Amino acid sequence: AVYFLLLDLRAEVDEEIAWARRLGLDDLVAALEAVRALIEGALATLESADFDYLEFTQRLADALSSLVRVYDDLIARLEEQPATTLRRAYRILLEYRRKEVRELLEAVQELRDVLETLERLSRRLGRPDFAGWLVSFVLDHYGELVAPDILTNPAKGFRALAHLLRAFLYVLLALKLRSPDEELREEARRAVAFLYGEEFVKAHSDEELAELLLERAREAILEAARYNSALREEFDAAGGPEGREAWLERQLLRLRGLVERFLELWENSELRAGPDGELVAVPGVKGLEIIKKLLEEGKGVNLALWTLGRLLRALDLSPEARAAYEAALEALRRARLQLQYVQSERYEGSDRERAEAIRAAFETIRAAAETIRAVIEADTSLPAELKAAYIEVIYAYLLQVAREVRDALWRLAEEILPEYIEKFFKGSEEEQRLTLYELLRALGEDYFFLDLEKEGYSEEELRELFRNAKLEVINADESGKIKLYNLILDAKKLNRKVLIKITLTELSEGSYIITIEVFKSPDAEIPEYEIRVAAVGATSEEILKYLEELKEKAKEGELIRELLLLYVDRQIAELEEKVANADKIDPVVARLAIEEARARGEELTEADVIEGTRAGYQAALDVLRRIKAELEKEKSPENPFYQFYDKLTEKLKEKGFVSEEEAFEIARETFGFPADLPPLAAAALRDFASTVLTILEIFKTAEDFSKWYKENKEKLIELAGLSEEELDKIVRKTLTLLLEALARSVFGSKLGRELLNEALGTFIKELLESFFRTHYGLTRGDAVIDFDAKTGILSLRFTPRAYARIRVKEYRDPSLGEKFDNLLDVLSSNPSLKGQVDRLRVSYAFGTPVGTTPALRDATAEDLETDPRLKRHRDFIEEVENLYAELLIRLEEALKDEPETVEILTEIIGRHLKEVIHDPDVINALLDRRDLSPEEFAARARAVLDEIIAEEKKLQEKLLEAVEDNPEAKKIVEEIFPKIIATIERYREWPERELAGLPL
Repeated sequence: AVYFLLLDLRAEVDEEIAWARRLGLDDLVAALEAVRALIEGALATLESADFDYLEFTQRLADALSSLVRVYDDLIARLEEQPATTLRRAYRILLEYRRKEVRELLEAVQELRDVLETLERLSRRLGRPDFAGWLVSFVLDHYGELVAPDILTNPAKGFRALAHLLRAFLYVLLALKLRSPDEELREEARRAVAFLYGEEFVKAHSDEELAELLLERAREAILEAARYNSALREEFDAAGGPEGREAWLERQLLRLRGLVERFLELWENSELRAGPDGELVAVPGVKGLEIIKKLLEEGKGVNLALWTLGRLLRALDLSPEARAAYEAALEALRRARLQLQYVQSERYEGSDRERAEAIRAAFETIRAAAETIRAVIEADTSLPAELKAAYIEVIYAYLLQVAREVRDALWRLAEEILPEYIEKFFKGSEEEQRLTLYELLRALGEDYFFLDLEKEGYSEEELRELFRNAKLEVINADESGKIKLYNLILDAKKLNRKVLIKITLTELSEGSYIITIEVFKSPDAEIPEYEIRVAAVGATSEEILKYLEELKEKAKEGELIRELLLLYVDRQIAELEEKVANADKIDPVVARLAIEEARARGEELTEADVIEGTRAGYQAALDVLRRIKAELEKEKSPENPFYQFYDKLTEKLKEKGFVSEEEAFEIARETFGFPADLPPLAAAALRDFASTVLTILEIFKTAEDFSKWYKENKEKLIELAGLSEEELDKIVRKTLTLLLEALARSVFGSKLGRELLNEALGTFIKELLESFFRTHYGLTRGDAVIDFDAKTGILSLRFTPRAYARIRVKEYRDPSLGEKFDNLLDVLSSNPSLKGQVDRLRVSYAFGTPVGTTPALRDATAEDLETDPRLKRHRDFIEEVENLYAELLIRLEEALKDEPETVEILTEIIGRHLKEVIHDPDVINALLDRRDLSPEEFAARARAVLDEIIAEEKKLQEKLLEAVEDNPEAKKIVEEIFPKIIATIERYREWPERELAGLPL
């Protein structure tokens, strides 16, 4: 985000102020405090009720420019006046920091230029607010792509955003040129004339202009792919000019669809007179419907907040009401940022405080939303339909916030539950109902509460309704291990009943397993609401025994049968719901289908396409119902499903890894389906096979984890630096996630795979973080772990100071490296962690992300011992790093009287290592050689090595000038640096003929 970037800038300014105070420069603390004030002003303008993109970028650019000027003044004061060793070391560090800040400022200025161009273009056309809507739409549809870069490397994110905005504008103009409407063509012609001049537009036809603008869009998309990490990885994953052209065509098609949707949204908005007479645009019914559909899918928060702000600025109200609404919007934005803060890793409080803060933030958001709702309802200047659309948008936003809060509270359920568990086992019937109500409130079933509150039910009415509900307890067995409680909640106005089932499996005294299931109706078998499973106060051994018992019980095929029946019933209900809306076909979707059908050169009416789609849907529904009827049949040796399941189990036992395609082929062969089936039936069969495979893999993973943990508990305790409680807690979290995945697999294979990968990644991440924090004493923020659940990719980062300190400690004692290798081997002994462990091994060995280098994507931990070139590169890096570690230790010994000086030297050398050697360009040049002649590759490698030598010489000159006063430091530098130069030259001067590895 931008909040964390501004926080980091403010922290850097504070450190700068402290260092300035230390050295005695009291004449620049005023300028540094002014810079801090500017940064605080930017932080405040994020959270305001009149947030503007151009103004915010201008403020950020001004703050960065002021910081650069202050760095210039500090450096000038440092050289021009007499100085000592500490001052010159701080001088070099200041130069590095100023370089970084200047690069970030250049990126921000580029983004500001793009926004200014859009602003001027919108202003000339006479239709203001165009830039705001365009930027909000682009942000909504590309935040998930841009935000990670801003988190890691802000300049790349800013440049990618600018290029994507340019591409969006060009595609929009190209589409507007070819519109049949004359006014739209005239407006697009005016825009093109403004962009390129009267002469360029007066000598070209419309189709030529459209093609030129589409080519410009292609160039902008290519630039964005160049400057964006995810897009670059996707671009390199294709390979071949044909694949690249296909990728560009798909990108253009997606962008064209987005631009058509934006045009549909924009063409409905109309001008309404503002308080000062300025013409301001507010969306119609269809625009708000589009925004609500976006909000129901997890997007559209930017567009909704901008819509509310524009409604604020487009209404005439009394001063008190307008002030209240503005304050409500300010509080909404502030509490949103606070919630993102508390859910992050920067929070340092305990679990109870975290849950309390989450609840308080949600309460503030809800109160602000209620105030906005009351302000909207009080005004009577709008028709009923628009008001209803606005209230529905607010409802959707609050529902999304409620879902996030509920997920966080269910994550903290392990700490929330035990008090309510004891009270619920230690109470009477009325006390049981009170405990159930309070437990449901604490876990935040705010989605269901909001669904109740849609009709306007009050809190007191809800409390009375819950107090008058009917509760009955069922004893499954005489031993009383499993207890089932059924609760009925009825709605008088909606004429609906809600069923809640809670199962309490009492493993022992103080250990329980809770499964909370909510049904839309008691007569409906499919749970519309999710099924949640949590473990409270149960040790790892008890959970593992429970999992083994569950697998044994499901071996006979009952639980799997019920799960598959639930999944099939949900699929059938979804298909019926989709079919029932055949008369409500979206005109845009129908137009797209017609265009795609007619693009093949065949003049075919829509009737044939509709008939084909209906036949495909009918075939899919028929085969799904055939499968459902087959499942409901009694168990028999002649049942094909049992034979298919047995064959799949045997294949998993023997091989251990069967792809979804192979399972689908086996299912088709067993059922004998024709090869020329419609795509929908094949897709449904593939989904069924994927779900079965996912459940079988979950069971196999549980068994393997049980075995491996039972064998390596002691080794994990010894190596990870964990006590019994810590490792027990980690394993409890992993096994609870596994149980939740097994229970939620009925929603599809995607969710099950996501949750399984999340569990394994969390386990590995916690183990690694504990190992680093224990054996190196690093601060909690020095070593960070980034994990993506969607792709299952695990990374590693180190701050330059932490990296240099790690290298120094490892040089002082190799036992830390031996311990890390032993821990990685022990983790890799698990069959279910081998791939991630190998990828992490490669990433740690090279220090750069695997995605950035396509050559290392397929490399495993074994490949580092087979390819001579890879081992040569690794040895080069190891030798250089050892040389710098030796230099750092020698300089620390020679300057034992100045801890600050050695600290700053450590920072300098860490930054040098990060910037010069570990940049991905060198690795790409020296490893990636696809479709290049040998002479050009050799010349490029020699150029890179010469650049490295030049940078090393420059650093040598800087350091030698820095410590000219101290003799011992001079001798140490003169002894060490020529060794690095000679090593790099020897690596360069040695011919690469033998390292090529070409067979004779």
